[PDB]
Amino acid sequence: MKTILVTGGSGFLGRRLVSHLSKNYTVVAPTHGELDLTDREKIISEVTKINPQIIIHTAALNGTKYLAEAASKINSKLIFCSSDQIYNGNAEKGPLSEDIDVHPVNVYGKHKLEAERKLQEILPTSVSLRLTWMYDHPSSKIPQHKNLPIMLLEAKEKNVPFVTTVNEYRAITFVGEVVENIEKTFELPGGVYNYGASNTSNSYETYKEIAKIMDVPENLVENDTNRFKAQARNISMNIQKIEKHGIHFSNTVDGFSKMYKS
Amino acid sequence: PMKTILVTGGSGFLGRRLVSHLSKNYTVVAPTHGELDLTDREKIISEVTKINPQIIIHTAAISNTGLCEQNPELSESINLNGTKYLAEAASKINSKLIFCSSDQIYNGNAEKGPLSEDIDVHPVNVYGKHKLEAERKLQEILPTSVSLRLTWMYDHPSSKIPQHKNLPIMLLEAKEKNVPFVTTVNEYRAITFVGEVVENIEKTFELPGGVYNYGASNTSNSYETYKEIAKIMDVPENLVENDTNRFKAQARNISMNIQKIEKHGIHFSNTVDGFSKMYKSF
Repeated sequence: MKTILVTGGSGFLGRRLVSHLSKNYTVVAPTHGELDLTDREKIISEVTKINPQIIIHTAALNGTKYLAEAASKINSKLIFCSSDQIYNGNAEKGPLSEDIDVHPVNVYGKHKLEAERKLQEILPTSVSLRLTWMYDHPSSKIPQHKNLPIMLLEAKEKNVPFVTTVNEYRAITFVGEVVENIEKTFELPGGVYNYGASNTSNSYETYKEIAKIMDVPENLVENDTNRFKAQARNISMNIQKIEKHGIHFSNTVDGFSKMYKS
Repeated sequence: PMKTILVTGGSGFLGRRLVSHLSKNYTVVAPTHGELDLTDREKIISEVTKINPQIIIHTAAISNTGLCEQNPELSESINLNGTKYLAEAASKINSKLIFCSSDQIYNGNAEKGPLSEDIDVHPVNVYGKHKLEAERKLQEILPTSVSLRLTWMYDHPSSKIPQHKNLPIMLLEAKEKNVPFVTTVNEYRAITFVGEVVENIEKTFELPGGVYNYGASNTSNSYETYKEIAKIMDVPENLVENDTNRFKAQARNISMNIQKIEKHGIHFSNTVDGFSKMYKSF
């Protein structure tokens, strides 16, 4: 049985991955205390002692550079969780491809892009997955942060409108479609891959459409057109590179009903 | 679907071992101290109610978050209260609660040999008193609850899963540090491999409510036990030290009699065989 190291096993995506990979794998999910990525040599030792054949990096500079080098001495396969936020500085239209030049405008986008770029340097075999904003079922038994469906529920519950805009093109993904597709990335050649649902409509129309399935009034979803006024934020991904390998994600609205009616 | 199980302290020593073992034939819900704060009665009742575990495995231990032996005197108070709250929540949904007790409840007995679960017990320290006092508050509230008196446990010295410094790791390092490990012949204590504890946990689910000794047996004292385990690991004998000053007045006999547990089909190897077994499988 192949052994897999998952960083941040207590986070949203980490616990789901460990609890899913625990079926047919030996999953080692160290804590922040048990594996602290600010210590170069401790990272080397644990990764050297654990000997994971695959490393899933989900936590959020130094931690990545040190963990990447540790994977590099043992010829390990590292899956880094990147973000669609790398595209937030792009002025183009439509689903973006992985070979387009990106210039993130905020801290989050620049740090994910720079962590992935240092990853390609150290260990070209490592795979970068550009993730979206994710969620589980509002009424899921597994803990989750305050994400999309949950915020639309509290717009109806608190009667406070949810503020979005038509100047953002964003896709949201169900965590399971990411959790149930994660094994396929292990065999993918090293590179950067868009990894999530697709979206052809803007966030106002997208969240308006999801508002009917959850039966919240449409008016509790607001279109603030002053946001992204200067340049619209288009982080809609083109996941066709990932589909040539057999990995498929349903689109934002379809993927939502699929899990919601279950 | 399949039966849903709640494990408290899923990041702790016994919690992680259980979650990764039970995630295989069950749906394991392991909230953090954040999502399952055991200091608030009502989130516990609400959270346990919306979760609906058919089985609740209590690891019963402060996450240390919210303390750091910096007010050791509330640990006793909140740790029975958390068990006290979970007992109501399990009782409110007719759930099966598996409580991790301790063999340290026997540390005040002057008898000799393996001790039984019906023994009159008079724990001498806070932890022995706290588990017995937690045991009795659980049985008051939820008679169906199963209390397992656990021992000091361990994983393989060179295991891939992180663990704190338990026996084998302390003996390896007596050799590395050249500093002897200090034990005594005035303590009769059993240690169990954690895997033999996790792979027997499903059998306790159908077990009638009560208190059960749940671990390895031991007929030898701690000096002889750790010497024999040190020889298997190739630590010299002289790195195991005999402090005759410990428990001089009354010897600490917490060796358990696992006769109740074998009658229900649950079997544990004795301390040294169980160590020799797991040391080799690696």
